[PDB]
Amino acid sequence: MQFEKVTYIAVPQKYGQKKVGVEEGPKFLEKLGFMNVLEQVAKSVNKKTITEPKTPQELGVTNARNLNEVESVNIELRDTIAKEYDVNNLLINIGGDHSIGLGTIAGVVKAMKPNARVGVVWFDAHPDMNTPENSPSGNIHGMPLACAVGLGPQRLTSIMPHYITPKDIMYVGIRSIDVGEQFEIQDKHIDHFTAEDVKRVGMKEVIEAINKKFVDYDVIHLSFDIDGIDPEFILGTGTPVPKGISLEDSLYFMSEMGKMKKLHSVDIVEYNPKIEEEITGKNVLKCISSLFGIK
Amino acid sequence: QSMQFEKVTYIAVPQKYGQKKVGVEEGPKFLEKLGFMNVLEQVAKSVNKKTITEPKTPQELGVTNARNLNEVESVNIELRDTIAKEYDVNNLLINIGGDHSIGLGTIAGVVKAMKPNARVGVVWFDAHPDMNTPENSPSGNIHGMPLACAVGLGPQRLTSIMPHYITPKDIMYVGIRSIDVGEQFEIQDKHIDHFTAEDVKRVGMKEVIEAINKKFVDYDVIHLSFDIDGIDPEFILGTGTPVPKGISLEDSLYFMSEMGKMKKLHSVDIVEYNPKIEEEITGKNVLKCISSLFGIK
Ligand SMILES: N=C(NO)NCCC[C@H](N)C(=O)O
Ligand SMILES: N=C(NO)NCCC[C@H](N)C(=O)O
Ligand SMILES: [Mn+2]
Ligand SMILES: [Mn+2]
Ligand SMILES: [Mn+2]
Ligand SMILES: [Mn+2]
Repeated sequence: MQFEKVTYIAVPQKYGQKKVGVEEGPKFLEKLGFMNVLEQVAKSVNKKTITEPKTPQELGVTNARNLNEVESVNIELRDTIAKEYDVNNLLINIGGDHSIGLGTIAGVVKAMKPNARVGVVWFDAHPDMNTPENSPSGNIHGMPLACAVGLGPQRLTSIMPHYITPKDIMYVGIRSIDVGEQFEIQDKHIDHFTAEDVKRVGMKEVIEAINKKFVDYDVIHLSFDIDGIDPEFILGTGTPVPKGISLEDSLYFMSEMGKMKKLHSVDIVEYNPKIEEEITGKNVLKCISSLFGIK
Repeated sequence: QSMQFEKVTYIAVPQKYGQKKVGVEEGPKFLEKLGFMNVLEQVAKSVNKKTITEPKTPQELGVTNARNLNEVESVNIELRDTIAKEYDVNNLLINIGGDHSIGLGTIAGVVKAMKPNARVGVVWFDAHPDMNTPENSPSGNIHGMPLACAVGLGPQRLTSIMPHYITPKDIMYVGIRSIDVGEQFEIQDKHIDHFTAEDVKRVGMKEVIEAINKKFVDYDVIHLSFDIDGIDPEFILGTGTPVPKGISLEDSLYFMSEMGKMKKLHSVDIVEYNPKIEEEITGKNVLKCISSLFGIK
């Protein structure tokens, strides 16, 4: 039950937010042995590197910071995924900030027929459903799921071949929610477990709910923001939020997601090794290992 | 910088069975730890990595003329066949070892990838000629035999890995300085082209490169097999058989830079890094050599 190949896309993207270092996520996971983890799962790894923009960061007040760089990266990412996505193998995107989630989901959508049903599990402290009109920061990493459902600037929403819908989303771990996001979650009845919910009901129930929700879907895509995890375990990340998912629960979650036959693509985002390298990187590699059944 | 390809093929070859020390099978893993993939990122947006199966059997540590023959055979066959599929005259293939017994598989693979009438040139950068046979080997370690096997001198199970043999006229040695009785015989009897490390010091690496360019004009492709113990032990400590009075790091970097400019070079082996002997100084100097090959300083 081993794969013929893993497609590994490194996405050195920082322009969805303001802190330097998140673009070196892939390079530092490699340093800590990511390729050796992939070696236990496939003899062939096809690595792709998305071009890193090199322009000066826009660090002032704006409603949509460094839109050119988020657009260019997400388009390249979408088109690379569209070509490499394969229901018999595994695709792993390593970020980079969570603005790349627009590109990853667009790419899965592009790879499938127009009538396909694509499910998204979004493991995160944040719903990432703000727009430039309500964003508290102007940081596009807080907007990708809004763009994916068609709420956002044209330059970004048009990256989607067509929109997913709020019924396609399952949140896991959310706990830092803005006014506009609370409105969307309640108004559109978006399925979710907050971190408190997880603590109360257990991760076994979360997995059962995911299995039931996506039973009639064609594929599932997992987008795993490491800041979903409690900051005791994950320090090297730009927006840590207390009272997160335990590492034990996160490993179980990844292990169970990895057994889902409809899952063929996973994003691992928001590792900033310049904030903290070793404890964080090693816990990230545990999560990835657990996804693959290693540990 | 300098070198851009559509793709690099990277084959990790975790082979220790050509010799007796543990750790040389972890060469690839430790070069990755030190940033090998980031080096490849400067050269291509696509890297196709393959990993050759690591055997897990006990090392054969008694008296024999050809130690762990099953494990060297198995790895070299898989290596040959993987290279045969991925070898490409418009891109680059890099095999990271692992001990030098893998040089039989790498050369066989280049030969298999080409037409049966192709002329394949080999530059062998090494302290050792690696042209012993089981009958004259002082150790029974197959890492000292691959070039003998490639020219058809060796046990059938290894020589038959070659689709056809290369000949001693196809070889250029650089850096050789530790030579056994049987290797000295082959070098002088077959007039094998070489520069010893002392030769290099006397004539300069510029002359070595010119001789390589001139020799391989008649050939279709060149394959470089780079044993890090060619380099002086001041710079390369993490290796199983270090030999003093080696090629300077400066000359080795120049050598790699110039090899990388050769249009006929489409495949390179980097062998004999044993990080369990010494990890950091060695690994970082190995990555400099690889970087220089690609034009990065
Ligand atoms: N770490 C990222 N993605 O999960 N956080 C994004 C949202 C932070 C905050 N809600 C904002 O829009 O500024
Ligand atoms: N370091 C490796 N690859 O060059 N081999 C060295 C062999 C030493 C000696 N000639 C022997 O056959 O045992
Ligand atoms: Mn996120
Ligand atoms: Mn987040
Ligand atoms: Mn050698
Ligand atoms: Mn040697």
